[PDB]
Amino acid sequence: SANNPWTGFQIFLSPYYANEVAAAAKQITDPTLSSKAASVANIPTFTWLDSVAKIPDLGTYLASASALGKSTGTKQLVQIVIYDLPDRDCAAKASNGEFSIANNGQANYENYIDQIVAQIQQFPDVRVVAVIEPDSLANLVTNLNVQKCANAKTTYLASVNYALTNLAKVGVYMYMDAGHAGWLGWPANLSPAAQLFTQVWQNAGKSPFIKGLATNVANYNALQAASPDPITQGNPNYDEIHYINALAPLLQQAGWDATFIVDQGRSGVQNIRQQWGDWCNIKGAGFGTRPTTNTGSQFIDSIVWVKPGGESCGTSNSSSPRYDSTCSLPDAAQPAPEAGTWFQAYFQTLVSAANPPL
Ligand SMILES: *[C@@H]1O[C@H](CO)[C@@H](O[C@@H]2O[C@H](CO)[C@@H](O)[C@H](O)[C@H]2NC(C)=O)[C@H](O)[C@H]1NC(C)=O
Repeated sequence: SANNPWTGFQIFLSPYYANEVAAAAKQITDPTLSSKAASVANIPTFTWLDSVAKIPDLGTYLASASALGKSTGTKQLVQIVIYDLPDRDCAAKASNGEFSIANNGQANYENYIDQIVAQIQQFPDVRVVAVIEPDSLANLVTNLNVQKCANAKTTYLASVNYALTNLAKVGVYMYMDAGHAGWLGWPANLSPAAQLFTQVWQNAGKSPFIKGLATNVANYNALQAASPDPITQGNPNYDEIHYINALAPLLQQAGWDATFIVDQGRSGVQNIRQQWGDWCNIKGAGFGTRPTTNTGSQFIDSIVWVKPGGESCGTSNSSSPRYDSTCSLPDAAQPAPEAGTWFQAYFQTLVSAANPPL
């Protein structure tokens, strides 16, 4: 559209990912591979606010971005993921979300949003782009027979509403998570998906700050595949461009000229999955297309790196309180540490298998 949130801005680079990557590169013994790894700290990623404990970090990033913009004569942009719904990840075998619907989950989540708004309010010279709640609304399309998801439906809808409505008041550009081509891109899922996302957009007042949708977050799909991944059989929308090309007109018909961002951070290697639903620490993944607004699609504002490659998706240790058995599948890299903690061997392969090369 006319207003691409990224145009004319310099993206603030995550210091947390930068620190993880710096510590990782010096453990990589091959000196040319190590230097390639270190340059990954120069590639913009999204910062995940997956708990209230991450909110002070947001404050420091906004303040640092503000000072960097003044130091360099630029306008800075901070990239965040809103990821703390009560009863988070309702269809998963395990979730790490700190809030529960049974224990004031909605009110606690609204306080989490309020604390994020109170930080953003203080730095109006910094632009913020937020991905809204991966692995949430997409469950309300296809997973309503999971009892945890059926029970969470009204809370997901109310809490996402609260996030959209209140982040809009401080001017945050927002992309609702919308799964990926293998989830909502199935032709039969397109209309129910469009209906849900449009209703959410309406409930939040159709704010122009609700730009559209984020796809392939933390996943591995191609944006544009040379040949369909065997896991996609039965779905004519076998990559993200097919999915977005099919969904975007349905949103436009409802009055919402929605645009998209697409995670490609771990999309460099295709055809590495046994089944499309396999999502955890998929073995052999490589860093993919670097973030850019040169997307080739009228519908896509940016290719992005939302999931930071090298942070684990989940432990493969079946004795952990947080164990998700998806993370022990044959196509899952093992042994894997706890979700969010650094997974050095996985990072090294992301670097070695990067396509385009680093
Ligand atoms: C796999 O998970 C279990 C439990 O989460 C870990 O075993 C516990 O580890 C803690 C800290 O080392 C100890 O206090 C407990 O006594 C252990 N309980 C049992 C039954 O062993 C286990 O260490 C984890 N394995 C790995 C590689 O992380």
